[PDB]
Amino acid sequence: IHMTGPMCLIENTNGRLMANPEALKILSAITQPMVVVAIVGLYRTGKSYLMNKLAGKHTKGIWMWCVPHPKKPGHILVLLDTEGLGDNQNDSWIFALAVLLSSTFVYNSIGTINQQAMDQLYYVTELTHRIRSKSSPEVEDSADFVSFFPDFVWTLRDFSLDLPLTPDEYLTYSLKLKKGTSQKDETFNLPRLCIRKFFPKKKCFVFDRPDPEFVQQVADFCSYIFSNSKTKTLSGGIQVNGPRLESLVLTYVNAISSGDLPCMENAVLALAQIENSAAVQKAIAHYEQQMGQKVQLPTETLQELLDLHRDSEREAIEVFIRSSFKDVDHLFQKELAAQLEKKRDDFCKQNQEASSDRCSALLQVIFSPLEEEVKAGIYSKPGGYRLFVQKLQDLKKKYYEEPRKGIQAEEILQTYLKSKESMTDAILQTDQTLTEKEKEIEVERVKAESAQASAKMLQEMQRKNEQMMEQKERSYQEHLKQLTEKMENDRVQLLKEQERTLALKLQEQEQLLKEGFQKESRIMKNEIQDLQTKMRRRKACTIS
Ligand SMILES: *C/C=C(\C)CC/C=C(\C)CCC=C(C)C
Repeated sequence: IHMTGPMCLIENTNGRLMANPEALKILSAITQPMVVVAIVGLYRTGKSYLMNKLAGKHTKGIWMWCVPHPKKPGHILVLLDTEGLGDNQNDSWIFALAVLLSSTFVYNSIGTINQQAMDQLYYVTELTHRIRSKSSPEVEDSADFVSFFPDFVWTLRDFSLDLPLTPDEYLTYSLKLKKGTSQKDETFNLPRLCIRKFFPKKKCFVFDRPDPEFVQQVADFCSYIFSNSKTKTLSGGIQVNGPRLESLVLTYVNAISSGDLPCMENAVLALAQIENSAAVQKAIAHYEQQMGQKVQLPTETLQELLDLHRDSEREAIEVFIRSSFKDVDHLFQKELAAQLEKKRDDFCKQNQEASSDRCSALLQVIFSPLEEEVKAGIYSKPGGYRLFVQKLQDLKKKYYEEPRKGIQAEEILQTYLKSKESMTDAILQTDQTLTEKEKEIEVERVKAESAQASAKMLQEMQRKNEQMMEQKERSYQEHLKQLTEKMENDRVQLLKEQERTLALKLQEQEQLLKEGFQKESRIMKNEIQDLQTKMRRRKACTIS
């Protein structure tokens, strides 16, 4: 994707914030990961020039300009521009939204970092009231800000002043706090503490008055943005692309419209709702496909059908596990298991009925010649019983010899062989070539054969009774095995992010202590203690 000019992403019309549904349409189509650079500043600050230079070349709100990334292959550079800041009831909301949506946050101001510049940057002192970190109900929620806030860049335009001092050390010294307790001191320290604690990284660029040395001060700012601005990522390594950014815009803007707080965790869970249900359908579609191309529905045994389900079920779970995240209480995985169980019971009852048709059909083919040779009285005769017993067994052999009958072959036949039991005993009793005590022996031999066969059917209806419950356990163990490995990867990734956060907090805490601010160091030490406790957490399995 390569838009020629910026399009309004969020409009500030009527005191309302609305996401331009056209802008979301373009976002949904972008599949590549995104580096989101937000350029923020009061109106007529010169942001439009940085916006055009990063791209490679109204009415209030946030404007978006997505061009391909110049120095990262296969990535999209998303430029966000705040239009109309300081002209005012939604100004602070636009500042907050630019923090939530960007991976690098560029604040642009004119002149130097004095009292007027800090007063104009009053939005940072309201982020505690505009942004929420955690969804769930003694440290502040804003202590989590540093773990997902963007890098901070403060560009100073028309910086007519001599630094020896680097632009970065100028920022560092400017953010040093004042000692004292009067409120001009607390007013002085509040935006500086906010910048130092909420953003993981700080950078400063100074620009002369606009020129070939204004052009390569700009060119070095762009190259720093191109080399150092990271992919927009949500907690858990989720790389934000088009549809995922659209998810964020909608969640945050709808939360503001409702009078609620845009909450980073709520946005992640709302996005997980979308992709997890899509993961379930992708999992099912893979199951149906690998199954329809692997089962021919007179299965020889039941275990042949259960093994095809088991192997198809394993891959479907693999599909879902790969495409899912934040499956709180495993609701979507349990939903996938329910649908896979429903599919398994449908393949089974269609399996047995394809067998109860292949065999019931071949009874009318094999045994109806004999059935109507009995009709014409062909066996009603001296010696007719032995001729009948012999031909019935030849037919029974021809029945067992047919290729693939299924799991119903014995039940269908033994039901028919007893359908004609009295018809056979009539042939036996009227045969005049047989002893009447040899008639005795044969009535015993037949009812022993019937009782033996009628017991092995009940023995098989038990073996299949228990193959089903047995496979129900491997299914469960397969879900358990794959979820366990998924939950460990997520924990290892969450721990990697928390160690990074722990290092940034420890660095800022003792820096505060070194500068002599025991109160602020004490607060940060509690944030560290709260974070180290959280790092020891392990998510549980919802079994019942
Ligand atoms: C550690 C996780 C456990 C013990 C739960 C794993 C089970 C599911 C997820 C549910 C899927 C399995 C069935 C519905 C039988």
